[PDB]
Amino acid sequence: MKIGIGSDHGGYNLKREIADFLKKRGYEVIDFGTHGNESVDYPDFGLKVAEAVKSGECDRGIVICGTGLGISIAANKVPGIRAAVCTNSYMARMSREHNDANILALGERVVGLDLALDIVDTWLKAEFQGGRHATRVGKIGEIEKKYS
Amino acid sequence: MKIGIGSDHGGYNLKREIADFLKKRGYEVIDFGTHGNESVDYPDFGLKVAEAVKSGECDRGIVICGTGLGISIAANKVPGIRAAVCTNSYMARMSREHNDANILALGERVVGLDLALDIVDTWLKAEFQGGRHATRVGKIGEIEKKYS
Ligand SMILES: O=C[C@H](O)[C@H](O)[C@H](O)COP(=O)(O)O
Ligand SMILES: O=C[C@H](O)[C@H](O)[C@H](O)COP(=O)(O)O
Repeated sequence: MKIGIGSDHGGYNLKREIADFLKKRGYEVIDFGTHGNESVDYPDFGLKVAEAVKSGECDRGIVICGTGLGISIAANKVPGIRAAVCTNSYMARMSREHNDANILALGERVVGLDLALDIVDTWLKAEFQGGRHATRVGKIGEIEKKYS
Repeated sequence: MKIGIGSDHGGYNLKREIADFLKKRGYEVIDFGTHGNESVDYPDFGLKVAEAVKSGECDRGIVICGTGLGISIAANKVPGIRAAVCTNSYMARMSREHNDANILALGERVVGLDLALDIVDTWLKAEFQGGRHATRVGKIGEIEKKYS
């Protein structure tokens, strides 16, 4: 599958590691930037990844900033996007199983590298469980329709 | 300040503990439910808290589900809402300082009680730092205006 990835300067180094991780595993990676350590604004890169996932240009996306919070909040503003900030593999599994998340958000200043690779591996392998969880994802779509 | 609180059945027991906690500290708490352990849909309660914060009926809100993820994704679909799933006090502090979060999301199946009270104590005390962080919050507002 095609994984879009994006970060601010706060998640740039962890993004470099995950892009490498994913390519080694034979995923196609689209890197939406940022492309160095200079200060940039996490909403710009959250948006590029979220719109790539929404357009079907990427199948899913991973967004990284210092904590994961800002970039995931920004990505969740896009209708049809469910971005999950995960700090352990349990949350990552559940974000796929229950929330059908199509963006994984991570925080480079919170999770160390090997932990974050473990979360990514879990998230990429977990599967949506449907049922009552589809009903709940629909109700998330209803909120989007209300404020649309 | 007036704190709105809400959960599904997955965050109901932790909600009870936090409501008690906040009252002992002299916060006015508005409990949006749910009001027992029967299975319910986290988007309904994320929405109620988010709309209370948005109307000014509550100053800030706390939403709880099994992981915090579904309920905070739902809350983040409301314009003007910035809901932060935090699993430690550092993320809670940053969600205020940097993201000016007006909703704290927690996961009852992820954080134990005393940890979760520590995160809430931190979040309620932390202050927005403005500056470049206000510029970035504005860009989240721009995504909202785009998809409005
Ligand atoms: O959620 C926002 C992210 O954590 C950022 O990477 C962080 O706010 C940027 O902080 P600073 O401007 O001090 O690098
Ligand atoms: O993010 C969704 C929350 O984790 C819920 O509390 C959880 O999905 C509900 O799971 P179940 O229906 O098995 O109680």
